Amino acid sequence: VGSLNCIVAVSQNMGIGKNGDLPWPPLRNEFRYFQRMTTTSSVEGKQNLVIMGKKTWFSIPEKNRPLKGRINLVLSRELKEPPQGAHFLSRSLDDALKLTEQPELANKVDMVWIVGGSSVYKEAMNHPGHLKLFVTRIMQDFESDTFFPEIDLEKYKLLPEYPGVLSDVQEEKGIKYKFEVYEKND
Ligand SMILES: NC(=O)C1=CN([C@@H]2O[C@H](COP(=O)(O)OP(=O)(O)OC[C@H]3O[C@@H](n4cnc5c(N)ncnc54)[C@H](OP(=O)(O)O)[C@@H]3O)[C@@H](O)[C@H]2O)C=CC1
Ligand SMILES: [C]C1=NC([N])=NC([N])=C1[C]C1234B567B89%10B%11%12%13B85%14B%1158B%12%11%15B%139%12B%1061B%12%112C5%153B%14874
Repeated sequence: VGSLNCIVAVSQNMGIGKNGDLPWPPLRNEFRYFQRMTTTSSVEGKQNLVIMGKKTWFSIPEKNRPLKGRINLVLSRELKEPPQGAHFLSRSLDDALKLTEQPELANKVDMVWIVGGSSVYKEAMNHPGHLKLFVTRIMQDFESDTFFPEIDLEKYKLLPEYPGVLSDVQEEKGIKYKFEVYEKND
């Protein structure tokens, strides 16, 4: 796999989770952005792959698992088989990426999207090669118990814009946020 993508929503104090859920109230269009970005592929015959940790998997409501229209892969060192509803299980990101090139998935996967949590982001962000980070900056502090790792600006560049991503400040339920895209190349 020649490139990876991460996607996250983060508060001002770098929080991504609290008590197994989001630190802020649910933001519908922010969620719809996550859905659009991770689901959309114009390559006929293929789907995108979402990779996530075990806690992130169980944070998704049962009725919404697996994430529709995407191949769902869960990372765990302890499970022997995927959690019920998930399509695949791997012990590591690198193992996950090798799996996509074996016969079952060979001709089936377009984009790869890392969707959390902290440890999966940390690993992905240090993976060699081209990687983009789609980061929604929630422009307030929220009490959090799970945090997004620091973005290394020696490696990552804030892109000034990105096709299909809105540039202006957004607001839903009185909460301001903005969509950012970062990239590294080595
Ligand atoms: N705001 C946002 O964008 C997002 C928020 N969230 C929030 O974050 C929280 C969940 O995230 P977090 O607590 O960080 O947990 P994770 O989703 O990363 O799950 C942790 C578990 O996943 C497995 N795992 C994680 N990383 C790896 C690794 N790279 N290799 C192999 N296995 C791995 C391990 O399972 P095992 O013990 O079985 O080995 C580990 O104990 C929730 O509050 C959720 O709501 C989650 C995603 C994004
Ligand atoms: C709100 C959000 N927004 C962005 N831009 N990126 C994310 N990674 C998330 C966090 C999400 B959503 B969907 B489920 B649902 B649950 B699981 B899956 B995605 B993971 C958590 B919530």
